[PDB]
Amino acid sequence: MENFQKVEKIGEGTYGVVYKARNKLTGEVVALKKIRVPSTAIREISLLKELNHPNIVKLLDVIHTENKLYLVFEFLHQDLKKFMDASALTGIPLPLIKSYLFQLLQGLAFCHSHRVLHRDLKPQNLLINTEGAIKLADFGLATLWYRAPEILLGCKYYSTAVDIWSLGCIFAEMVTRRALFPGDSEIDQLFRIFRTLGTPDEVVWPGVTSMPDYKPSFPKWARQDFSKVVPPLDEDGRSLLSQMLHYDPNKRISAKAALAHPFFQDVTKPVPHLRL
Ligand SMILES: Brc1cnc2c(NCc3cncnc3)cc(-c3ccccc3)cn12
Repeated sequence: MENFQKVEKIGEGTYGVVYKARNKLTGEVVALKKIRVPSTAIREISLLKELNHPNIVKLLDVIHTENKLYLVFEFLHQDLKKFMDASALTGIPLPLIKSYLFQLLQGLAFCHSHRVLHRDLKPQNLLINTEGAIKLADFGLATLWYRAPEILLGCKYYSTAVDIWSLGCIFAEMVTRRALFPGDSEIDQLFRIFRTLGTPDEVVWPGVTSMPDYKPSFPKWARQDFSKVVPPLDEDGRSLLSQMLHYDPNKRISAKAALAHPFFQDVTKPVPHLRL
């Protein structure tokens, strides 16, 4: 760690704090995550080091010293949460929303093909640069707003589909400029989802009633139309969103399939206006 000069804290990760730092030697500016060691964690983290893709934040180095664990990542200047707040008056242009969604799906498709899940996607961990790129941060390391219903209902062996759900929630949020399901407790999160998408049943989600935390006593709400949920998103966008928000994880669209959706027929790569 003495090889690094901390510049400033850039947030509080799930395991440790993240700092912008300078490699006293190389001169490199990086993001340093201090975790906060199990041999299994060491080995697992080491494998993530080989998982390289344009839309995944590069894990540069893993430093286990003093029985301490630091993760050195490439540094990006802004995150999507800040960008969304900055764009709150006018909203992010549709072409940029589409480009970002497309890139994130490419990132997920890659991770998922390698059997790596994110599990905790949220705007704060989607990082952007001046070139119009967006990257997933914290993939494989593992607010309730983005949590998939199967996680809330106590499924222990959830799948890659949880990331598609989180990303669909983020897509909606970019479009409307409001969080889709801003729950403040696990039950409030679940019920917010039910109020909008309808209380799930065996018809739309076989096996739902046998899940660990399902209760027959859950209120039965009817489903709302997406036209009410994400105006003014066009029919291609609404159709994709609906697929990303399917209750049954086995029915939910995969990242790979989503990339082929008609919504992306006219995708481009615009450059955002960033104030750093
Ligand atoms: Br790896 C990594 C590489 N760059 C970031 C980064 N940069 C955005 C930023 C830059 N300067 C100041 N504030 C934010 C934020 C977070 C992060 C922050 C909070 C939670 C999760 C991830 C992780 N990062």
